[PDB]
Amino acid sequence: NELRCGCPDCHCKVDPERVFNHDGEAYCSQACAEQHPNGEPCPAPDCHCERS
Ligand SMILES: [Zn+2]
Ligand SMILES: [Zn+2]
Ligand SMILES: [Zn+2]
Repeated sequence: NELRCGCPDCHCKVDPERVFNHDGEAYCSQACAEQHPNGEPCPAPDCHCERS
């Protein structure tokens, strides 16, 4: 009943209509969804994820 980012390290604003689905989980952006492949940051407020 709550739509949040899949990244367990980052609390990002997820768009209910533009949500990136991955592994059955919801993501704010492709960045967190793809586990950040080549250093792609997410549109998070202050952001946290810098790993992987
Ligand atoms: Zn995110
Ligand atoms: Zn992330
Ligand atoms: Zn982030």
